[PDB]
Amino acid sequence: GGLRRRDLPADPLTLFERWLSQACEAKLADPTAMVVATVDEHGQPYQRIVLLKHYDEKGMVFYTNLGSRKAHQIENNPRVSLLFPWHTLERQVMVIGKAERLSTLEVMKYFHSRPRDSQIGAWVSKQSSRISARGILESKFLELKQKFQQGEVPLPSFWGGFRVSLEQIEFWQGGEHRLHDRFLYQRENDAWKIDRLAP
Amino acid sequence: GGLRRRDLPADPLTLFERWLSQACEAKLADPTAMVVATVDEHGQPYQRIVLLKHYDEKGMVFYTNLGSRKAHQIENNPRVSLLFPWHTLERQVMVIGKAERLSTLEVMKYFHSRPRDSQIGAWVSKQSSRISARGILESKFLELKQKFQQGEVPLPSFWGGFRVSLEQIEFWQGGEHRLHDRFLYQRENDAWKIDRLAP
Ligand SMILES: Cc1cc2nc3c(=O)[nH]c(=O)nc-3n(C[C@H](O)[C@H](O)[C@H](O)COP(=O)(O)O)c2cc1C
Ligand SMILES: Cc1cc2nc3c(=O)[nH]c(=O)nc-3n(C[C@H](O)[C@H](O)[C@H](O)COP(=O)(O)O)c2cc1C
Repeated sequence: GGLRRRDLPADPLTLFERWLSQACEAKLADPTAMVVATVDEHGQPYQRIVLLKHYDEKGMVFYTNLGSRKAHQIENNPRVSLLFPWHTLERQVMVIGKAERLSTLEVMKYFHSRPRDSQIGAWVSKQSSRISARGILESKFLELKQKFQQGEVPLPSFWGGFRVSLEQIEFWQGGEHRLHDRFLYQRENDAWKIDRLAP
Repeated sequence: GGLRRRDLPADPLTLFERWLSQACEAKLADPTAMVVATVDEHGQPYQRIVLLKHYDEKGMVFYTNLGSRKAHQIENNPRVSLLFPWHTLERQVMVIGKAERLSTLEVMKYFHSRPRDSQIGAWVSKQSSRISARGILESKFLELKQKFQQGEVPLPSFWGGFRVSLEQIEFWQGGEHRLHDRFLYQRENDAWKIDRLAP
């Protein structure tokens, strides 16, 4: 039935929650997978996929290695863009905001709530650095996989997370006659301003 | 069998061609769909999906409306990133380069080789501008769909294309034990330098 303004919820997260729910129901691979774009010191954008782990009015959260390229880029420029590649369902959601670091209390909590093999793998790689061979990863994994025995596997000091604020949330949905529906929610004065955008 | 350096082709496009071919064979929705990231005058990155239409050593090509936000952003900062969200196949390909405008000869050629209903739709929308109602699109479409009769449908002066140069091409492929394989090809002195990156 297309996407009409009169049917839009006041809070964009209500629409996002609905769409995310429908993506899970349609069994898309990694429905929480989103492409995060950051920008380096030279004005060059970079992209990579990460998984959305939690979200609310304060923003969308993902975890990563603090020595990674995306982390170094965010430290120099906190402005990021997030895009949910849901084109298989003829949809896209894009979020614009600032990335802020999570506290260790938050990171520890989430970290110890995930499968133990994932807790162990977080220790393995010096994410994004050049390495001379795959073997380096394999050896370290074997070492950690035994040195820990997985007693409770501690939080690496280089593991962290970012919360991206919700400054703008844009929805795209395939439309009849290829006349696609686009709505931009823009945070303005403690409220959301909504505008339809030409496709 | 994982991705080992000894098996990598000298030209990254050889690997890309192979992966793209396998994505089509696996019937992924829009295998040519890629997320293009651009940056505005304030250092804010923006993203949206577009379709890869052609590619060779000079770069990857997509078409769009010249009055769109991505076009305005490229005019101020030609640095872009392209990402193929092929995670359903446990893969990602990211391309870093500069976007350059295509000539009208090239644009006309491609434009007149695509279905006539798509040629007509290109005229409809003032892409990315705020519009007060969906009806604006519908009325214009009806008008154009009859004013043209589709005789041969002319090229809109505001329709164009960009070719993104190949400065860096990065491949990501899911690995055993979640130890993913990443290879970065970087254009250096008329050649490609290849490095494995930690996951
Ligand atoms: C489906 C999927 C989910 C991923 N999730 C994460 C994640 O949540 N955090 C992370 O650090 N990397 C994740 N990655 C790997 C990133 O895409 C990227 O390879 C890595 O974070 C290093 O990026 P960087 O070098 O730009 O910093 C994921 C990859 C795929 C394909
Ligand atoms: C699968 C898919 C393919 C698309 N292909 C194109 C394209 O090739 N060119 C284009 O201008 N927009 C395309 N779009 C629409 C863009 O994502 C975006 O809505 C539009 O270009 C305006 O972006 P901008 O406002 O950032 O400039 C596509 C959307 C989807 C979901």
